[PDB]
Amino acid sequence: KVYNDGYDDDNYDYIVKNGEKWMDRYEIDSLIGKGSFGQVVKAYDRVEQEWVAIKIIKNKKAFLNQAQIEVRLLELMNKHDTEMKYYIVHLKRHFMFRNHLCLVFEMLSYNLYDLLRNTNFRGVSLNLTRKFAQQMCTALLFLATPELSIIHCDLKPENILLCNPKRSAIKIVDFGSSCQLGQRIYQYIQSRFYRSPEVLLGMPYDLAIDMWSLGCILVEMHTGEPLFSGANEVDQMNKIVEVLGIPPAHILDQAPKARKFFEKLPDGTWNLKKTEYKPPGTRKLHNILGVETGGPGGRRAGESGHTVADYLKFKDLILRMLDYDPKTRIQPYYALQHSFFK
Ligand SMILES: CC(=O)Nc1nc2ccc(Cl)cc2s1
Repeated sequence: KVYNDGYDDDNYDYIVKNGEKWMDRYEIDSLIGKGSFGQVVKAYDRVEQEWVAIKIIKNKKAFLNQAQIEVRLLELMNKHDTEMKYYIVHLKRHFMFRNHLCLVFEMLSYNLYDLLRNTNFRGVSLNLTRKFAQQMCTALLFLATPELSIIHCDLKPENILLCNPKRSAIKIVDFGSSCQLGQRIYQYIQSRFYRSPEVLLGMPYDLAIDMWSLGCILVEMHTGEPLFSGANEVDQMNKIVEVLGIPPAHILDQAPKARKFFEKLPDGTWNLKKTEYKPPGTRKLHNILGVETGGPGGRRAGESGHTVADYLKFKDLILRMLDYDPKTRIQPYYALQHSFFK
């Protein structure tokens, strides 16, 4: 019957009530978020006199331990910011309340998935996509800081939030799936639509998997639709191949899961296994983006900053983000120097 003296539910989530007042400080307004970790609530902090977002972790050793790993990375990041110029969500403090670890974040506005939805999945402009792209690239540069070397490991539109609904400043949230660069412990990582080829191929990975995810995200922000909407891993890889061609032989020769997707011919060349799909490399990004045809579905014809020349810069940057080879794939520092950002 009763769990944690009536405070927790079946899933070990704290049962939130509007109007409750924790620690004579936080006035709970409403539930704004939910996930495997627990819940997120909007609350007014009476001491600092501002709204905050409190992430209430479930009352279970597994989720507690995961969330203390998130706390450690956040404090490590926020210790190399202070001025907050690098677009990571800011952890203010944490405390235990009725056996739930609570992380107090600055309160943010809508996420980029909500934006897509608000466009009816037709996308936002190239100008706004540039602004998100610039900030995300600066965030990834920050994460690559040697003493950090953090992989967010689950970048996707819903994990990118606007600071303010009338402005274009963004913050990355949810470092619960994140770890630093080390020996490979985990293999089933990233969200499928944004999952890198190295990961699909069971290969070793580094910070470059975040850059792959970013390429995918940026095209989606402009088209309204995911670049690669795989219903499973095989379909995911096939959708990547349609656009980018068969992965290079030197990669696939080292891939433990090569044969999940491809097959080695007697001459050492690799083709797709049949299971539907356009031939490899024939769903070109140039055409997906509508470089010469007025953008996605022609919806940006005549709009300023949407000329052929503007689109070719965007296209060229994304292809450098979607490089098959993680060692050749563009890095944050050089991405910021791309002509797309002039
Ligand atoms: C949901 C909303 O309108 N604002 C939000 N703001 C935040 C800030 C931190 C975290 Cl982890 C989640 C959220 S959700």
